[PDB]
Amino acid sequence: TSQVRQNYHQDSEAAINRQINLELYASYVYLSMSYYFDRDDVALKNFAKYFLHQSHEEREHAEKLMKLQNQRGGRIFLQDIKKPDCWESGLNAMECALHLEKNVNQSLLELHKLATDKNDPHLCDFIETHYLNEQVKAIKELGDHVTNLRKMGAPESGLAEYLFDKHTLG
Amino acid sequence: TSQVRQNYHQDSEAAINRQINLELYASYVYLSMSYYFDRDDVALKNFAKYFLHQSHEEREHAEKLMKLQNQRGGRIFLQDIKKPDCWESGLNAMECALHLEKNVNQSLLELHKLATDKNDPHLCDFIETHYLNEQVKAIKELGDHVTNLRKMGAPESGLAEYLFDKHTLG
Amino acid sequence: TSQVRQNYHQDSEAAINRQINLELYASYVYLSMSYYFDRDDVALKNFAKYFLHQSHEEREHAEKLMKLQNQRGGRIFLQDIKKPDCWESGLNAMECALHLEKNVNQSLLELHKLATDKNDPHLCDFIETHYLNEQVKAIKELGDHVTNLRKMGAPESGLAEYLFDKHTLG
Amino acid sequence: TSQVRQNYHQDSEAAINRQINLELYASYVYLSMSYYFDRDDVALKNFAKYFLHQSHEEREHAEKLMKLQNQRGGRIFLQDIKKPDCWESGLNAMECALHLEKNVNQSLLELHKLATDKNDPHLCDFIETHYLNEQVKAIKELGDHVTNLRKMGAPESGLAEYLFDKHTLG
Ligand SMILES: [Cl-]
Ligand SMILES: [Cl-]
Ligand SMILES: [Cl-]
Ligand SMILES: [Cl-]
Ligand SMILES: [Cl-]
Ligand SMILES: [Cl-]
Ligand SMILES: [Fe+3]
Ligand SMILES: [Fe+3]
Ligand SMILES: [Fe+3]
Ligand SMILES: [Fe+3]
Ligand SMILES: [Fe+3]
Ligand SMILES: [Fe+3]
Ligand SMILES: [Fe+3]
Ligand SMILES: [Fe+3]
Ligand SMILES: [Fe+3]
Ligand SMILES: [Fe+3]
Ligand SMILES: [Fe+3]
Ligand SMILES: [Fe+3]
Ligand SMILES: [Fe+3]
Ligand SMILES: [Fe+3]
Ligand SMILES: [Fe+3]
Ligand SMILES: [Fe+3]
Ligand SMILES: [Mg+2]
Ligand SMILES: [Mg+2]
Ligand SMILES: [Mg+2]
Ligand SMILES: [Mg+2]
Ligand SMILES: [Mg+2]
Ligand SMILES: [Mg+2]
Ligand SMILES: [Mg+2]
Ligand SMILES: [Mg+2]
Ligand SMILES: [Mg+2]
Repeated sequence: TSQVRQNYHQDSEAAINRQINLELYASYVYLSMSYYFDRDDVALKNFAKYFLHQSHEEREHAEKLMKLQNQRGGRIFLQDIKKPDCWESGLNAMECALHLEKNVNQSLLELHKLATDKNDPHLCDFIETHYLNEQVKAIKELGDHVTNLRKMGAPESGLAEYLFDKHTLG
Repeated sequence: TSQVRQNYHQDSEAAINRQINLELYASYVYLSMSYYFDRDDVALKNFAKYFLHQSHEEREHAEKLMKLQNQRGGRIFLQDIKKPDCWESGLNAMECALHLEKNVNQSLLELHKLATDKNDPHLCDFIETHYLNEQVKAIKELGDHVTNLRKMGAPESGLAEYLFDKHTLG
Repeated sequence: TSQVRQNYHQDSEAAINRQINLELYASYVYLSMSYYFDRDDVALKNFAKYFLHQSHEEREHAEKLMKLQNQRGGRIFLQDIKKPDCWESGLNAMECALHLEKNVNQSLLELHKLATDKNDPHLCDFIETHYLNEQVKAIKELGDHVTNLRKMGAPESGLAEYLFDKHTLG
Repeated sequence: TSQVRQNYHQDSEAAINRQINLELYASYVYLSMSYYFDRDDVALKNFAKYFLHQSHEEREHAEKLMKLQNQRGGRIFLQDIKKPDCWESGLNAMECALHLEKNVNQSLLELHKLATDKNDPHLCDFIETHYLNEQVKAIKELGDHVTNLRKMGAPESGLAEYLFDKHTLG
């Protein structure tokens, strides 16, 4: 048993390992989306920059969960990072990102339920302090972006996506 | 009844008084450990500095609980600060510190369970915000220190403890 | 056909996609190695920092190949990032890193042979300018590290790994 | 024979003279395009500035080849700079520029093949270091510009070209 382990259920340790994989998966999805906008036949540099920043943020989220695992005396178990499942347009990518962030949020809420069921207040506070509000903010931002693109006439209006790239993501 | 008291159970007030005593006790243990390393026949100045800093931190932890008691309308009840129970070597002191920090953590987790049972979210947040992660970080650090000292050959190798004092605690 | 594509063989495009996966795999291996040294029962913070830096560098190597694919009019095709195959000690991790960097180098040399066979001087120069010397430098550094750890008495001497962490990786 | 000439085939010298003429021709094409956008009946100042910058860059490319000829002991032989062959719109000019840059790239790749066939590694490195990636970058940029203008509704939308002038070329 780890000399540091205290009040850390094996189920919580396993759930943290699963969450690490999901954060890495999200980083990979955003990496894919970024380079789609870097294609010569899409060419929206600010969409590309936005999604690359989001990819790097997800890698940081994964590293912080890996640090947590070690802080609590758990053992990191890594699995394959699946390739992104399925970008068409700026609007479609924003919609896919909104769906991804809501999926990650659901996983974090399930993790919090488990921590609450196992009476682990440190883990509850960790999730609340570093992940829950970040998710709410990401989801709101992506919703705002989807709304604007739709109102502007995307995805049929290439002018809409061009101007959004310059004015909102620039 | 205090004019400020609201949602503060008498059991929580008593448990906060007990936690104040434990924090003061921990300060005293670290004070004892510090001056052991200041002895001419031990002479590890960075072990001494490290434990003195830890003593002062525990006094701050106690003062913040005393402030909380007053903030919530409870009344501070102080008890004797027992002398430290039982330092031999740098490794042994680090091991004793790890055991102490795990004991304090267990007390804080019991305090949190009580606050949760009495539906006191302010007290839950106080413990989570100012105490739980500090404990996890302290325990991880001490575990790291114990591991290094053991791998280096302590406590039989006086060279190990000398070099750890200079490179890790310096 | 991409409007920008010129002198870019389909085989070169496919080989670039394979190299992107390998760079991402190498990033994942180094990420795993980093957090192993962050464990409370290993506790070598500079080994952890060194391998994390190496992980981030490999992600940059992958992103530059993704940019190249788009620059030349190729299409990025991503595959799963396999979990690291198999850390025991600082020496063992350094030895595994040396083997990984030599494997990546071999892949880059095969990529260069293909570019040379397809008369693609831009791709040859890209590989030579951004990848070949970086690989030679990484391999030399890791060889130097392995040599020092072995001469110091690793992996049996925990003192050797402790001092290398402080003096070479610090 | 030049006192400095070494490993410099007469065919390579002649091919360098041809490349000097092409670079000067490209400078002239971009000069023509620039002043078209300066017309009162076109009036896109940033298209004009963009193409003038490109003209000056091509003159620098020619001067560097003239310096190379002298460095290697060859003799510069100049020919007439033909007037630009054939601007209608911002999109059409960008499309013509993309075609020109791909033509120049093809000439550079043929020059590299000759240098490789004559075992002239200095000339190969010169072309790779100062010309090949510059061409790939120019072609990608122009492709990106063409894509954006088309998606925005050019050349029928004068608003598209106006906004591209301000947001992308400004
Ligand atoms: Cl436990
Ligand atoms: Cl504006
Ligand atoms: Cl009350
Ligand atoms: Cl091609
Ligand atoms: Cl030393
Ligand atoms: Cl010669
Ligand atoms: Fe995000
Ligand atoms: Fe995340
Ligand atoms: Fe999607
Ligand atoms: Fe909290
Ligand atoms: Fe402390
Ligand atoms: Fe304390
Ligand atoms: Fe003790
Ligand atoms: Fe809270
Ligand atoms: Fe590296
Ligand atoms: Fe690499
Ligand atoms: Fe290995
Ligand atoms: Fe080269
Ligand atoms: Fe140019
Ligand atoms: Fe040129
Ligand atoms: Fe033309
Ligand atoms: Fe070269
Ligand atoms: Mg699959
Ligand atoms: Mg917060
Ligand atoms: Mg007594
Ligand atoms: Mg906190
Ligand atoms: Mg497998
Ligand atoms: Mg070559
Ligand atoms: Mg170089
Ligand atoms: Mg004529
Ligand atoms: Mg270069």
